[PDB]
Amino acid sequence: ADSDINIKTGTTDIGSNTTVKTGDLVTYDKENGMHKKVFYSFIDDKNHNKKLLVIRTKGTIAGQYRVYSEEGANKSGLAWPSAFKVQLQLPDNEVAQISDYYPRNSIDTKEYMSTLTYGFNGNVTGDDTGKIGGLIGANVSIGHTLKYVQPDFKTILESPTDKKVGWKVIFNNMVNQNWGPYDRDSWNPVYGNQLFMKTRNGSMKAADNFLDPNKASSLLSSGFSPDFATVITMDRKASKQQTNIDVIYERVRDDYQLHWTSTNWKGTNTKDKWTDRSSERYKIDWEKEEMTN
Amino acid sequence: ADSDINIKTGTTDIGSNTTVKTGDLVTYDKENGMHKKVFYSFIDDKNHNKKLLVIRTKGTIAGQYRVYSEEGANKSGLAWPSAFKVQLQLPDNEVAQISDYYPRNSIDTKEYMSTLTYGFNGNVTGDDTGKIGGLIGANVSIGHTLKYVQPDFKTILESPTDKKVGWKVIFNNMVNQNWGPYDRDSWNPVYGNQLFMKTRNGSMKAADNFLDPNKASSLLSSGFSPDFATVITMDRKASKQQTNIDVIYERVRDDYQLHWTSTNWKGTNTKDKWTDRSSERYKIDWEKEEMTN
Amino acid sequence: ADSDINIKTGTTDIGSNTTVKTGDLVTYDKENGMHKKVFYSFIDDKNHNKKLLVIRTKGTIAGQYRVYSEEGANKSGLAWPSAFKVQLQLPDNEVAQISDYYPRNSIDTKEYMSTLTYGFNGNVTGDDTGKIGGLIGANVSIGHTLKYVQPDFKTILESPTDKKVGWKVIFNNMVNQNWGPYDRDSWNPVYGNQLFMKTRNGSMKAADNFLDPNKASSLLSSGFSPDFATVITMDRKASKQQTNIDVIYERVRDDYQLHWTSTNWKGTNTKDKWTDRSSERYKIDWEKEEMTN
Amino acid sequence: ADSDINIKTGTTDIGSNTTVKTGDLVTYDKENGMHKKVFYSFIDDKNHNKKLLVIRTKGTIAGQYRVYSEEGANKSGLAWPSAFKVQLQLPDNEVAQISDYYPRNSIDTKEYMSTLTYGFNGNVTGDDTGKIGGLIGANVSIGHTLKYVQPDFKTILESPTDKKVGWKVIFNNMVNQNWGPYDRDSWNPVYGNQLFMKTRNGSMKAADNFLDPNKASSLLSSGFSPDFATVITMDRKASKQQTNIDVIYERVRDDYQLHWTSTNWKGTNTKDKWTDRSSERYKIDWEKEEMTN
Amino acid sequence: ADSDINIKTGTTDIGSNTTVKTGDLVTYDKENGMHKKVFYSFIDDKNHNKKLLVIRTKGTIAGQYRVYSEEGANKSGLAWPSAFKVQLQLPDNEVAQISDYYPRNSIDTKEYMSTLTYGFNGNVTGDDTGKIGGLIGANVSIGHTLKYVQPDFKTILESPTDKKVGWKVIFNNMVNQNWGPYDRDSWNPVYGNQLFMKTRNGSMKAADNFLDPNKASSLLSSGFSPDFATVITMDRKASKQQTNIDVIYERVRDDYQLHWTSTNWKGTNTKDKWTDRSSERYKIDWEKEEMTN
Amino acid sequence: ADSDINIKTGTTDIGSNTTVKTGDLVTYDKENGMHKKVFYSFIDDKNHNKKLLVIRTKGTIAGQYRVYSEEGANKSGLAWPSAFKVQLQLPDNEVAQISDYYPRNSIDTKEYMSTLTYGFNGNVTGDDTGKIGGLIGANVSIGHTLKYVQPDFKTILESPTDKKVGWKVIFNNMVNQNWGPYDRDSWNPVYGNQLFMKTRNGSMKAADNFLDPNKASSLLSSGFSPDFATVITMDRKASKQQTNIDVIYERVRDDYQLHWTSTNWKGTNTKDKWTDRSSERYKIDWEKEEMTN
Repeated sequence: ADSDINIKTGTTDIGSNTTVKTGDLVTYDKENGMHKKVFYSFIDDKNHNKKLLVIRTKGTIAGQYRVYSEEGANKSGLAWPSAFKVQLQLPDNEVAQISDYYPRNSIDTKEYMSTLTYGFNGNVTGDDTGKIGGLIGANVSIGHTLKYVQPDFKTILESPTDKKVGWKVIFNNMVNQNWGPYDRDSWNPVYGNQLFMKTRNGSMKAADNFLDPNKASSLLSSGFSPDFATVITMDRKASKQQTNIDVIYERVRDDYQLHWTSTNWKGTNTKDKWTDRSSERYKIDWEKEEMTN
Repeated sequence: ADSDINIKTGTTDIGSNTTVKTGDLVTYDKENGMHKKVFYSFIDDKNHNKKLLVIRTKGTIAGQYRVYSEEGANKSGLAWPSAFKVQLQLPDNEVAQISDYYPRNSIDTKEYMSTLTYGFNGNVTGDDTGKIGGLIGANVSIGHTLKYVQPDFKTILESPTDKKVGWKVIFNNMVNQNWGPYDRDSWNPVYGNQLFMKTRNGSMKAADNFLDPNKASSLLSSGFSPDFATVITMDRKASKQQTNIDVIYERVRDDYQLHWTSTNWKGTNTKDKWTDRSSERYKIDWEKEEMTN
Repeated sequence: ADSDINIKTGTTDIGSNTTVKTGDLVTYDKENGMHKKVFYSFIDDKNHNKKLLVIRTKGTIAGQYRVYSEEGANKSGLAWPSAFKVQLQLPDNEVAQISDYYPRNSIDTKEYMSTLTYGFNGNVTGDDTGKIGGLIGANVSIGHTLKYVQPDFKTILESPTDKKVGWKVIFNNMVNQNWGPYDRDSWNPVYGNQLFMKTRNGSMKAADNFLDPNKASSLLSSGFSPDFATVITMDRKASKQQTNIDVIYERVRDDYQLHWTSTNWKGTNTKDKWTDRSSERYKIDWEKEEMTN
Repeated sequence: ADSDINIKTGTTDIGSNTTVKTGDLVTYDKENGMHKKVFYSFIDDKNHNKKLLVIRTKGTIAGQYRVYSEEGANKSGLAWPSAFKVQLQLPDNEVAQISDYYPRNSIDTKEYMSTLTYGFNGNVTGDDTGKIGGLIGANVSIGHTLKYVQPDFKTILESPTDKKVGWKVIFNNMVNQNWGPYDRDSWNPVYGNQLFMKTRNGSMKAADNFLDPNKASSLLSSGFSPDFATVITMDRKASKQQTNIDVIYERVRDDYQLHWTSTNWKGTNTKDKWTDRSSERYKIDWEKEEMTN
Repeated sequence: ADSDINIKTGTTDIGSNTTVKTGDLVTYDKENGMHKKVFYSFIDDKNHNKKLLVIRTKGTIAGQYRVYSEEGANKSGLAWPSAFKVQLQLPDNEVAQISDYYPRNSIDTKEYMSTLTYGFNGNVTGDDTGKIGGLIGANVSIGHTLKYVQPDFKTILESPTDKKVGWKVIFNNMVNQNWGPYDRDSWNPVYGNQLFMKTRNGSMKAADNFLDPNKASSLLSSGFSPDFATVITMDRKASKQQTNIDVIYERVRDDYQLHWTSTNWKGTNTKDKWTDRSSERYKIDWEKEEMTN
Repeated sequence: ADSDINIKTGTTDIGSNTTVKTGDLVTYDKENGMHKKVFYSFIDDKNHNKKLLVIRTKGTIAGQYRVYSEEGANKSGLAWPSAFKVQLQLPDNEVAQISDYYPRNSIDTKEYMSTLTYGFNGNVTGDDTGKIGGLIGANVSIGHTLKYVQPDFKTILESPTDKKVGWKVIFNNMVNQNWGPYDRDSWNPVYGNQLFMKTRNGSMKAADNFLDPNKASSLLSSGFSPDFATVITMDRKASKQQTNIDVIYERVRDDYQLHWTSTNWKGTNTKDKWTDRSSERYKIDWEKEEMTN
């Protein structure tokens, strides 16, 4: 921080004595079940070498955990979101550039623990027949414990360039009714993948043996709300002070199938089966300081 | 955050140098046992591209955990709230838009722990008949541990559109007299669903074998108090500057019955049996910055 | 919060540029032993659609944990507070309404954790008689643990309407000399209810076998100090700008009885045996902005 | 802190009453997959003995975890980033100097605990044939437990001079499907280095037996975002008030190979196989207070 | 703190309404590998009975974990820093005094826990030959646990006088590949001191058997960054208003040697084998409020 | 705090609208090796009934842990500091009074936990001879664990009067090379008091058998830095507005002795062997608002 380098907190930050122009752009894609809101801020700090535009991509992409297919009482399929993505793209001819973005990738951590135990014991026996016994034991042990946290979804900043940045919130793993956790590659030779299986044996049909969405992660059904920030810089001396930018919301869905093997239920998951892409273009006016679509 | 992208804190926030007009709208629905309070705020920031209204839905939806039925003394019923809902929606002809909302859906986590243990042990035996023995063992162990938090109720942001937004606080699970936790699906081959039974074999009238609401979640009896926020945006040049909005407060009750099977008590639970809905329309005047009902 | 929906912090709060009139109204009810203190605040924010009065009920209701009955060294009774309550109530004809209140009910949480461990071991044996033995073991064990916090008393907001609000802080459970906990329903075949029992087989007067109040929850003896907030609203156009409001402080006392079964002690707790109520009426002058009793 | 030595907080900090000139310089190296962004701030505090330039190197270095060699289904290679580096350097002919930098090296800690237990036991035995027996044992044990945190990558400030400074984020160790963690020096006589192996003996093309990047540290694939600060001082009376500074962003890649040994997979890791390096020259103007490239 | 004694926070601090004069003095000692930076602040508070100078000694003392010697393939030595020191010294004929300094020595702490547990157990036995067994055991257990943190290095304020102050960051102990930790006095009869030994009986030469510095504390290689503050006071009517102060940066290196005994490796550590001292004199001018070297 | 009693924070604090006169008086007692610094603050708040003097006693009392006597090579003594002290004394004829002081004594706590666990198990046996066995065991276990934190030294406010106040920082207990902790009273019949015993039975001079101070509490060698506050009040109309005050710094030193019993070392410690007193008188002028020595 600024204090770590003996500087007055806030001395190097942008934005002081600047009239900031902000705005809201809301769109709803019915075909793709996506509420998309862009919140923009134009900062023209005369003491800074470039103009800035901070774009915040928010709103919410519905989960859409659905039993889309049912081939009889013995086979049924479920579509579930395995990934949520938001991307911003400036055409390559553009002179404006992506400068900063938030959040970024974090270094994970784990907790390590080692234990060395060693004891001794002595036992003295005997009985009514005047017998007498003994026992002198010894022992050593070495335990290793590893501890770490596992979010249900991971938020990853995808490698940016000066014209493109994007985030993806991917399915990590989940606890199905206290067991598991199970993930996209979970496999049991008997039950197959058990991610969204309600019961392992059941006289019910297939469409009725999928996990209750109220019992799974809330992003799977209700949805995920993005809240990412991208900073775009523009040179004051540039000849074109109008910039096009495409923002793309996206949902990647997997295909989880259940089926009766006559004795038990078997589940299978096909990765990245479908992709719902909601794309849109906005125009940035650096002179009037307003974004439109 | 704004500091993460090297910008002076609060620079991109809306509302500075704006006269804000607020108001309280209170209504009590005696039939539905719902105290409804709407707290609004009109913010016309001239540096923002839109007029804004922040609506905070608060108040209290009574729980109403009650023994409604009494079938002699072998059977009885208990009506309890499995869900609390608050939804806001603009008629599809309206020009105003749902822009933001809070709270949103959270990504859950779990703590993982892998343990690998291995040890050795020697034993030296003997007795008065000069006997001698020995023992040399070796062992291995591989433990796993999953640890997570389980709230009594979950607060979920339902998939929003530019015209509709809602929240659902649903029952998750609950500890009954230091045992469980039980949920709406708990089944005991012999006892059935034990969610609200006081005693398994206790000899009483059915209507007295239900848990004391004082021992269950306080939301079941006294109720839940909403505190949700919606942000609606409006174009300064839209033709009609009046807007209608419907707000609904709901309570979904379940039917938990207790019956004697000569030997013990058998609990049963039937989902979403009854729905209490309290709907109301408010008028938004963007010109006078007022809200009424 | 405001910041979550991109608005300058505090933009939405009431009370800005308003001269607030405050006051204290203290009363001590000697019979019921309740020091009652009302702290009021009138806020007439002109940018708000209604006048506000924030009433804070404080002071302290004495516990009154007392051994009232003494029937010789055989039996004895103990009156202890099982509940403390504070209610506010507007006559039905008043046009002012209860708008908000604090604290409210919170969702409780618990910690769940499953464990799956499995090991293997081999043991070689032998002795002076040249004998040889062996052993190959294997094992598995599935554990589950549940962790949660338990307050000695619970503060519950009772279902509000627009004319009345109230709270009750009720006895939950409590530890007695390192063991238990014990609640109003704890029952043992030998001893009955050991809630306030000093010893199981001590040979004293029944009146000396009750727990030292210094070793029990201090709310039981010294008392509870309420600190609740109720905000009432009033129309600026209303005809009568005068409001009557009743405030009730009450203690619910239980009856704990100890008697000697010749070999040991026996505990018996009779619920809600007694009820102390202290009602007082205040007058609210919305024009002069003052409250009197 | 200033407070610990009885001085008003922030009294000794630089940056007050100075008009600070800031700026961003963005470059994207397509070939190296590195988004580089330099954010600078000139601080000319007249009450400080030198002019200051704070340089924050940010942006992001793509991870590039890649299956580079697919020499059949018996052998394959993976390229992963073992280190990410950012270095700044003033040509030895410069009069300006590196005064400070952030972050720095921290002192690691470790939890230590000792356990000393000892107990006794008695045992009475017998049977139907009137027999009796006994057993009196005792026992002692000493346990030792060491606990510490291990990040996936370590951030290290490399030994600075007044002309060069740099940071390197190196791969520490990592968990592979609940086990390990493994590192660049891991070895199992049977499997070799299992850092990135999906299955120990899975019948697939070698190029399909590598850990899924979504299951590995996100820095490996998506990349790392530097956020380092270095402050350069400059004397107002210096002859040349123009300074050159070279900035190096780099990625060192290791070579991980999976080869099938007719019964199982064997992993091999070759350190520092490749080095990607993007170097740039920036020109500092202490008089006009701007930086260009 | 001020508030603990009913005084307005900050009322007692120095430095208000003072124009503070600060400066940077950077020096790089090439032969000793020390980046030395002094950050000074003159504070002339007219309400304080003295003129103060706060000197902040920062920079970085390179670690220099180097194998300096090699006597063939079975003998080699590694130099490593066991202590890092910073000292300030005013010649005794001077009238300025060391008034305060920070950091200082902290009182350590340790967590202790006792445990008393006891149980009973009964076992019924029998077989097909109608036999009947029995067993009634008992047991007691006394346990003790000690928990505390062990930093790799310790920061100690050396006993100061009014003309001298100094700190020493000294090596405590370190974890070598999950085992240990080992300190400068660790002694194993077969392996000697295993502090930086890579393998116990590897096949390489001596210079190839030392621990990778990337797997050791980063202070050993990259070095330590000092951040210590000294406060010096001067009387305004002292005749001599010039002061010379010497500041010394120091590194104490130990000698760790490895030797192959043809059966295994054996380590050795000789303490304080070398001392790298870097001194410098600065002239403090209290009249001009300037510091130079 | 103020907010608990509905009063604006800081409303009842002293210091408002006052010009505070501060100062430093540094002394270095060479013989007792004590760096003494007195930081004063005169606060004449006109709305407060008395003038105020806040004396802060800082500086450092050297530890001086050293081998004072080598009585051969099997007899040696060690002088270590058992207590550090700071006292302030107003002569009895003074009218000024000691009003407040900081820090004060705090109530300690400890964690307690009662465990109750029982189980049941059955085992079926057999063999090749067709023989069958059985086993049905049951158990119970009551555990009790106590846990608390214990500092190496306790800082204690000695009982003050209106004319004197003091603090004593006394040695509590300490971990010696991972075992212990030992205190001034530790007694083992085989080795006596093992507090500073390096080895239990090594072959060196006794003086080479004391714990490395680098491995013991830093307070013992480098010293303790006091930071105690004393608030002195004075009537504005007191006859003489001058005041004398004595300030004493102390170090009590114990005697730790080691003697070889030709099998093992035996340690022994005699309490409060020496006392080092460093006293000083200061004059307080309430008219001029300055303090001298």
